[PDB]
Amino acid sequence: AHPWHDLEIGPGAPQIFNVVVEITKGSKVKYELDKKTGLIKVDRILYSSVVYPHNYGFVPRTLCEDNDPIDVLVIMQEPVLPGCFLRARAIGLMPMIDQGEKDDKIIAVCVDDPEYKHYTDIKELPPHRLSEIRRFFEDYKKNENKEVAVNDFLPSESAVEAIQYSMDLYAEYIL
Amino acid sequence: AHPWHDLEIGPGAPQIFNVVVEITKGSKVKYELDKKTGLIKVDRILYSSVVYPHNYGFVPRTLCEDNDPIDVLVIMQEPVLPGCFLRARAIGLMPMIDQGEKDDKIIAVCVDDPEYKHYTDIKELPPHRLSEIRRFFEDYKKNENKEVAVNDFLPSESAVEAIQYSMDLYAEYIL
Amino acid sequence: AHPWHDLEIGPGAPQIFNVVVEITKGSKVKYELDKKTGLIKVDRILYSSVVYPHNYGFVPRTLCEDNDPIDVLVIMQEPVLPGCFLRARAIGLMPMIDQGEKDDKIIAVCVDDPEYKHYTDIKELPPHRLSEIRRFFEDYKKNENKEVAVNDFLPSESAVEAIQYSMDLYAEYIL
Ligand code: NA
Ligand code: NA
Ligand code: NA
Repeated sequence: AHPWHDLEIGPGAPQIFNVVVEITKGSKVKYELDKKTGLIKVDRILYSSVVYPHNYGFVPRTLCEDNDPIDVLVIMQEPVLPGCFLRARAIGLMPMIDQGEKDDKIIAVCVDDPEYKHYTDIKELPPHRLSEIRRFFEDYKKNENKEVAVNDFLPSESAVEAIQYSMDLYAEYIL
Repeated sequence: AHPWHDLEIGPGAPQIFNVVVEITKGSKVKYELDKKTGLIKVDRILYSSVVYPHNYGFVPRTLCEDNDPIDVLVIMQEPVLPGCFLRARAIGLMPMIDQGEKDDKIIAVCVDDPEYKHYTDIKELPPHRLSEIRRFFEDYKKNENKEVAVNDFLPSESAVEAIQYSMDLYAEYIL
Repeated sequence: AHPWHDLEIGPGAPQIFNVVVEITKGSKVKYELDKKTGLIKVDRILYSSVVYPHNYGFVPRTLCEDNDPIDVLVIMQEPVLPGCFLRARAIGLMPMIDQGEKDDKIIAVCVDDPEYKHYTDIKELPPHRLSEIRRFFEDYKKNENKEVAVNDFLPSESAVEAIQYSMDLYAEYIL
């Protein structure tokens, strides 16, 4: 199965959904889904001594402006390997601009992680969590001479709305 | 190739067989094969501070009561990544009951691991190995309020018999 | 997609090419591509207390004497997981004989690794790098009672030529 096209989004979508992990928490390797083959590829090694603050990936059968599936940061107890998928719930939305282009990130938790599965909204997290996440996106491409503007975090409902828009766009795209 | 259906069991089956690893030795992540897609998914993060004592997975083209392929714990020098497969020999059988349902585990070694490949039966292992394995299955779901009864370990021939029954059942299932 | 047949070699071939990683830097597990299924398998655990000095893999849609795709060692800042691919440039060739049979290795860098991407030829590397690599291949099968002769390293152009010969051979093979 191709992890973008062939993996279902999950019965609970847009609220609860499968996430295919591309990058493990703690990684300095920016892996990404290769859209054509469905394999995981090295996009680059990060240009700064920074690491992903959480497991990171995309939602199957979704589609955004940048012509990729929608991006998700998944907060949980443990690192998850690239190419594996998990079930997550959206708890917040982080709007950002990358080189003048819209690139929002979904903040999620894994609903099968007994520590984090009860979380419904980013306001419940230690405020520091959010601070670190924001800083990561402001920093991670700085040494590439690329500009990344991150805006104020938004509530779980803003993220569910984004996930829905992305499901609709994928559906129109499939022909 | 789908790792359950498309990977051969191996010429030496039931004695020697391919094992597709789902969980790496030392992991607190309970990954499993997603039957529909053939991808590896996060079933859950374990509810206790316990880790898998050995690499863990399933045998291709086999089928048991729980409608999964037969489970295998593979004892060897090194951790093996989820989604990769290896060649193993069955050396013992661990019968257990999980929530009133039969769920036996095969104890195996990797025949391509120069340290362990000579082993033919679990009686050769340090007795502690077996003690730890048993305890792991008695403990690992305890914090989920689920009951796991493990019985006395059985010899290599009992495991080969189980593997055979599971090959037969898979064959009847494929239609 | 099957990582040998279905992944493109890359527009820049023979100079720049996709590499599918089989073994991570630091590993004592000799994983290899299973040609039939496209899955990653444990060929063996190394018989010595040695580890791969760099990420290691093969080039898609190529073919050599041993009927495998051409082998590549990729020098970079970070470990890369088996089954993922990256873009590399060939910077040198290491000729060797394994049990009386030709088995040359390509020395490459990852062109998406900001530290190493500028390298064009092995003469630029610390001489020790090359010394360690050579020794690894002379040592890694010694405890299997197998003989491995490694010869003097050769320049980037010798490696590009090898990659080209291997692309031609693959093309003739596909029927
Ligand atoms: Na994106
Ligand atoms: Na089972
Ligand atoms: Na080779």
